[PDB]
Amino acid sequence: MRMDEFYTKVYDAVCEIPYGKVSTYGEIARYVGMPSYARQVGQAMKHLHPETHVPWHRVINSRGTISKRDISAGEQRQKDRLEEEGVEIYQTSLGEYKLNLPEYMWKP
DNA sequence: GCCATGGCTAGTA
DNA sequence: CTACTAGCCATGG
Repeated sequence: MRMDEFYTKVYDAVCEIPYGKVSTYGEIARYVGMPSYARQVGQAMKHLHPETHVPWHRVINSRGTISKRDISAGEQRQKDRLEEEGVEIYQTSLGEYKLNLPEYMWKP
């Protein structure tokens, strides 16, 4: 399965997720049948054009945190796009962001 | 061939 | 609960 294919398959999927609900890199990685590949899922979400009509924000790590991203300081962007979804978000004095996973976790 | 680098994850302290 | 190691694997220099 050549890249671009995979790239599509993933996208088709993140359009599948419902408002408010969410998934992780781990999970989409296996959903499309390519489990060893979340790494390449962050990868796919990075490759997105910002004014995309895709729930790029509804995908976090398995720890149920927001990931770093660096070259988009406004990784923060991902948060508020989600409070615009009814999801309560906090942190630690580690000052990350976290959430009640098995609640909002997208169970298909 | 080499390395290093990511929006990762799971295991094990 | 954090904290660190190992694997993981595309992309680019």
